[PDB]
Amino acid sequence: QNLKSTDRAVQQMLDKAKREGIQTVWDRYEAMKPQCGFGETGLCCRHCLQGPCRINPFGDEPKVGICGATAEVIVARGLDRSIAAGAAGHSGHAKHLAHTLKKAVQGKAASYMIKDRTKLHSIAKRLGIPTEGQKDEDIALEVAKAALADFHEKDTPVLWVTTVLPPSRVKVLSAHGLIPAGIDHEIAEIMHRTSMGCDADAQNLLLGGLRCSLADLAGCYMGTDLADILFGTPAPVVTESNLGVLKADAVNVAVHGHNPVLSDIIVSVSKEMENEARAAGATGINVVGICCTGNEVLMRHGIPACTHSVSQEMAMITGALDAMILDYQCIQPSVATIAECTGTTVITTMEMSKITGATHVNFAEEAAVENAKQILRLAIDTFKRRKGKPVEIPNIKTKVVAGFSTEAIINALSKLNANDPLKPLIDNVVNGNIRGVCLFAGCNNVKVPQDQNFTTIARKLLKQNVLVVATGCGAGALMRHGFMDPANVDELCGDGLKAVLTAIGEANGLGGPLPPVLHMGSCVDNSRAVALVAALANRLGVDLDRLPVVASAAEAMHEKAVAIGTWAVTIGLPTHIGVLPPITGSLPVTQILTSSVKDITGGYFIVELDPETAADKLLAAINERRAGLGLPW
Amino acid sequence: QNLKSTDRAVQQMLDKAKREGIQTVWDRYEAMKPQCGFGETGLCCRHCLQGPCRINPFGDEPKVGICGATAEVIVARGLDRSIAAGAAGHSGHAKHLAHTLKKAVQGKAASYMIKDRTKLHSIAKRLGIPTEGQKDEDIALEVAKAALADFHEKDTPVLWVTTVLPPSRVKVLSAHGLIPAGIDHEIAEIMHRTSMGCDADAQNLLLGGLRCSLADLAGCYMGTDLADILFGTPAPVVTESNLGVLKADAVNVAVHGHNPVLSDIIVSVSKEMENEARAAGATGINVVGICCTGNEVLMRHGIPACTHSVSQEMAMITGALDAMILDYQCIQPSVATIAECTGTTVITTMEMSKITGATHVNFAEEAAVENAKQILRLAIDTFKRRKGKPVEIPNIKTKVVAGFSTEAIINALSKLNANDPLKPLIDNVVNGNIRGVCLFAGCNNVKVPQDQNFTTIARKLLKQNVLVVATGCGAGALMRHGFMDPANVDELCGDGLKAVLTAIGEANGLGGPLPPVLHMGSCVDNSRAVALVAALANRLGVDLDRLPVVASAAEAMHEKAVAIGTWAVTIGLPTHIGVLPPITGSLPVTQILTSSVKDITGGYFIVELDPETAADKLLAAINERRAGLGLPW
Ligand code: SF4
Ligand code: SF4
Ligand code: FES
Ligand code: FES
Ligand SMILES: [Fe+3]
Ligand SMILES: [Fe+3]
Repeated sequence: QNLKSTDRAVQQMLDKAKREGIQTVWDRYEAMKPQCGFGETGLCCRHCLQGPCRINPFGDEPKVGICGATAEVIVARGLDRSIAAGAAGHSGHAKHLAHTLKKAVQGKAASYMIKDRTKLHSIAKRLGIPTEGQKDEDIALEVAKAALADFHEKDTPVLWVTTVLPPSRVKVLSAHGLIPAGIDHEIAEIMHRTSMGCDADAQNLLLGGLRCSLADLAGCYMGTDLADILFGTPAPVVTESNLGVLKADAVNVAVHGHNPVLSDIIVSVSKEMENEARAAGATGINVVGICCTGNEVLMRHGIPACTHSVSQEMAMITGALDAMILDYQCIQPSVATIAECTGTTVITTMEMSKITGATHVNFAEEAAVENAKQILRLAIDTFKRRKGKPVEIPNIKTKVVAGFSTEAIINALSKLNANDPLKPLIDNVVNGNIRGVCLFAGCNNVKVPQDQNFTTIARKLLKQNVLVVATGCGAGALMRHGFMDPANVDELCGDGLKAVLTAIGEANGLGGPLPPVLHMGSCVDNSRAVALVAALANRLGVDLDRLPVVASAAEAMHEKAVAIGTWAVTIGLPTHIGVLPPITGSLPVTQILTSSVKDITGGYFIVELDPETAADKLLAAINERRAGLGLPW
Repeated sequence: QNLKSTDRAVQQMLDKAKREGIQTVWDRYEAMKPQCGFGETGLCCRHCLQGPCRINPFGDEPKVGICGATAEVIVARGLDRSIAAGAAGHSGHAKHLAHTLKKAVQGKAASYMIKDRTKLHSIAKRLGIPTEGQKDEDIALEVAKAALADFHEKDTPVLWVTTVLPPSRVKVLSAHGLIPAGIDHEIAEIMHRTSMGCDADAQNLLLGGLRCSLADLAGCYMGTDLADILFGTPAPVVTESNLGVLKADAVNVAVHGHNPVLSDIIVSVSKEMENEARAAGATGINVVGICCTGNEVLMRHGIPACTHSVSQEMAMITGALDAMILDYQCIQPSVATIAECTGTTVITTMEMSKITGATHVNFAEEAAVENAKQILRLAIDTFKRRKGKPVEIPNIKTKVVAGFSTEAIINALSKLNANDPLKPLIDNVVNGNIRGVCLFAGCNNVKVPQDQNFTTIARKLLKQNVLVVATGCGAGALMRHGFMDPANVDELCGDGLKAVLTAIGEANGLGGPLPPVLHMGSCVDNSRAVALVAALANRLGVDLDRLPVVASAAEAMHEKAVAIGTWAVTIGLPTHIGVLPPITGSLPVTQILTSSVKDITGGYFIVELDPETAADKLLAAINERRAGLGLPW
C-alpha cells in the first residue's frame, strides 16, 4: 500500500478497505490500466459528431482530424477547455460569495456579516470605491456589485486582475492582448473558439488560454477577498491533521468541497448543538476538514484536517465518520456508494452539485442556521446508529501551524522592521539565507504515490534554504507529513532558512521558529501568494518575472489546477507540473508552453514527473533568477 | 462518389480532387476508421488528469471512472459540455451583433445603421422598452444594452427566453427550474458542474443542460433580432444554388462562416468595386455564399449559395474561387492547406478565429468599408494570377426561392385573411390539407452520404402533406436538390399541401405556388421557426407541446446543432436526430432524453439513423399530436 500512498493512516485504511471488499480510487485506477494513449497525449477530439477523432503520436494514419484539425490545434483546444472549466469552478465559487455578501448587507441573510471591516475598506480602496463618509453596508454593497460586474463585459477590464498586479505586469499583459474582459465572457469565448471550425492556430488558441487563466486568477482573488470580508482574514493558528483527529466518542462531521459560505456556519452552529449531541450519547460534535473547505475552516478556526484529495474515501473506512457535508468540486462521487457500506450520511447542499444516492438538503444563505441544524441532526442520528459498533481510527496525526495569510506574513515580518515589513525578507534573499520562494499548489493524483512528489521536492528545496509556502492539497500533503510542525525545523531546513524562521518566530514571541512550510490557505488562496509576490515586486521596482519565485503543482489533477498553473506562468513564474498534462502529442504546443511563452510573459512550464529531477529544475530556475538580479547563488 | 455525396456537383469535384491528389474530408474520414467506440458511445472522460477514463459498453472492467463517475454521469457531463459549447458559439455571434448595433448608434461605426425601424420598435415593445417620444438611436441603444444584459445575472431572467415563448410555456419551464439566469452565466455553470467532483446525478445534470439549451435559444433569437434591425428583415427572394453559380470570368468571392456584420458589408462594397474588378480583366465581383453567412446574404440580398457544410472544400477544387472570406464556426481548417493547391486566398477576419497558413485581415466594424476593400483587393489580385488557367466549374445549379422570415410568412398568409393571418394555416391543418409542420435544421455529417437523410425524409413528409420549413445547412441540402423551386411542387407535394401552397402563391400574385420547402434562414434563424410556432400556440390558446410540429436535425454535426436539438425538446417538440449523439453508452440517459423528458417539457428526442424509418417516426409524432387535438389523421 506504500505504492499507493505515503500516508501511514491511509495505508492502514487501505488494508481495512481491502479485507472488507470496499473498492477504492486506487482499485478503480488499476482497473483502468492501460489507459488510452490518444487521450494521455492529447491527440483525441470529440468536439463534433463526426468524431471521435484521434491522431497517432507516431507512425501512419490517422495523422489529422476529419475536419482538418492538426495535432497542434487539437491539443491546444483541449487544453483551453480545461482552463475554461477551471476558471468556471472558481467563477461559481467567487460568485456564490459575492451573492452571499450582497444578501447579508441587504438584510436578507442575517447569519452572515462583515467580520473584517479593515479588509473591506482596503478592497474598496484598491478598486477605487469611496469609503469616507459611507456606511460599511453601502461600501460592501458596492464591493459586491463590483465583484459581480467583473463577470461580464463593461467599460473597464476585470478589476480583480488589473488592480492586483503591478502596473508594469498589467502593461506586458495588455500589450499581448491578455487582460480578460469579463470572467464568464472569457469562459464562453474559449468554448466558442475551440468549437468545430473556429480557431485553428496553436499560438492564437494558447494566447486565449492565457487570458482565460487570468479570468481564473480573478475568481480566485475575488473568492479570497470576499471570504475574508465575511469570515475573517486568517492569522496564525495551531491544530492537527490526519485521520487520528477523528474521535470515536464524538459525532464526527466532515466538511468537504469548497465554499466557506457553508463550512463556516457548520462550524459555529455545531458549537451551539453540543448539548443536543451529548443528549444523544456523544461527547460533542467534532467537525473535521477535507479538501479546500477544510482548509478554509482550518485557516480561520483551527478546525483539524482529516484528509485530502485522493485519500478522501479513507475517512469513511474508519467507521467513525457520521456525516460528510458537501458543496462542490473535488468530491469523488464514489463517496455516495461507500457510505452504504460504512454508515456515513453523505449530504449534498448545492443545487448544481448532487450525487445519486446521497441525501440532499438545500442550503440557502437566507436560512443558513436552520439548514445547518437540519444537517447536523442527521449526523447525530447517524452517530446513535453506530452505538457499540467498533471503529478503526488510525492513531496517527501531526501538529499543524497554519493561518499564514499575506496580512499575517507581513505582520510577522513587521516585528523585525515595523515600517518596511518586506525588507527583512528581501535582506535575507540578498544575503542568501533565503535562496528563493516556492509555492506548492494543487492536488494529489492517483497516478503518483500520494504525497511523494510534494515531500520529495519540498525536502530538497528546504535543505537549499528555499522559503516554501503551500495551499490546497499541496498544503494538505505537507501538513500530514509534519512540514507545518516547527519541531521539525532542525531536521528539514538549511542553516540559513532556519536562521530566518527562528529570527521571525523569536520576534513574534514564540520562543521558537515559524514552521518549515507556511500554509497560505485554500486553492483560491493561491491568490494570497500572488498578493505577496506582487507586493515584493512593487517594493523592489521590478516585475514578477525577475523575482526568484517558482510554483509547483507537483501532483496535479483537477481542471482548476491546470488553470492555476497557467496563470502562474502568465504572471511570470517558472511553474512545475509533476503529472503529464495532455500536451505531449504536439511538440509545437509543448515548445510554446515550456519555452517560447518565456518571451511573452516571462513564465514557463517545467514538465517533470521525476521529483528529484523536478527539484533540481526548480532550483535552477530560482538560481537563474538570482543571477539575473546580480546575486550570488 | 455517390456513397460520399448525393450532390452531382460535389461528385464531379470529388473526381477532380482524387486525380489531383488533394485530400478531402471524406478521405480524412476513411483514414480515421474504425473510430473509437468509447467516444462514439459517450463512455470516455478526460475531465481531469487522472484520466483518460473509459467504460466498456458491455463486458468486464473498466465499469466506472477512476473518481467513481458512473456511465450515467460521464455521458451526461459530456453532453452538457457540448450544449454549453453550442450556446457559446451563439453567445459570440449575438454579442458581436449587439456591440455592432451599439457602436452604430453611438456614431462609432457609420457603415452600419438601423435598416428595419419597424423591427426595432417591435423588439423594444416586446422587451418593455418605451418608444413613444424617443429617438430611434436611443431605442436602439436601450435594445443593445438589454441584449448585453442578458449575458449575466440581473434582477430579471434572460428576456430573450421569457419574452419570446408564451406565458404558459414559461410557467412550465420555471416550475422545473429551467429558465436561464444569464447566457454566459449558464455556460460557465455547465463547465463548473461537469468538472471533476461536482454534479454526479444524471437527472440533475440533464436539467442543467436543458436550461443551458435555452441560453442557446436566447442567443439565436437575439442574433436574428439584431441582424434584422441592422441588415433588414428577409422577404421573398429568387436566386440560385450549387457550384454552377461560380463564374470563370468573374472574381469569385465566397463569404463563409456566420456573422452578417461581415458578409453584409462585403456584399455592398463589392458592388462599388465592380469597375476596379473590370480594370483587372474580370466581369465584376461575384459574391457567393457558403454555410450560414451565405444563408444570411441569400435571405436578405439573393446572393447565390455555392455550397454548404461537409462539401465546402469542393468550391476551391473548381480552380475558380479567388477568395474565401471567413469569420467563425463550421470552417474546415483544411481550407488553409487546400488553398495552396487551388490558388484560393483564404482570409480570416476575427481575432478569436485564425487558421495557420491563412492571411489575416482584422475586420473592425469601425472601419468595415476600408477593411472590406483591402480584402476584396486581395481577391482581385488572385483572379489576375489565374488568367489563362482552365477551371472546372460543374455546370450544375438549382433555382431557389427563399426569404421566408416569419414576418414574410405572416404577410403571405395575410393575403388570404388580412386581420387573422394565422387562421388560413390553422384552417388547413384542421381540414387535413396540412398534416403538420416539420423544421429541418443543422448540418451535413461525413458519416452520412451528403444530403441523403434530408431529402429522403423530406420527400416522404411532403407526400403526406407536411408543411416543411428549413434553416442552415438543412436548407442548403434541400435547396441544392430543387426543394426550393416551385416548379417541383407537382412532383414533390401531396395534393392537400399543393392546394395550400398554390392558394397562398396565387393570392400573392405569383401565378404559381410557394416552393415545396420554406427557407427560414440561417441557424440562428431557427429562432424564426420558434416565433412562428409560438404565434400559432398563442393564437390557439395551447402550449407548443400540443401542436403538430416536429424538428429534424437529420445529419447533425456541430455542438451548435446539439444545443438547437436540445432546446427544440425543451420548448416542447418531438426532435429527430439522424446521427448518433454520444449517449448510447448509458441507457438511463438515453431513456431520459427519448422518453421521460416528455413528462418535463412535452418534447423528446427521436434517435434514428435510417431515414425512411425516421420519416415514419416523425409522421407518427405529428399524427399523435393531431389526435391529441381531436383531429383526423
Ligand atoms: S472538431 Fe474536427 S477533429 Fe474534432 S471531432 Fe469534429 S471533425 Fe474530428
Ligand atoms: S473526472 Fe473522473 S471519470 Fe473523468 S477523467 Fe477524472 S477520474 Fe476519470
Ligand atoms: S481515443 Fe481514447 S481518449 Fe479518445
Ligand atoms: S478512449 Fe477513445 S474517445 Fe477516449
Ligand atoms: Fe480545492
Ligand atoms: Fe451555421
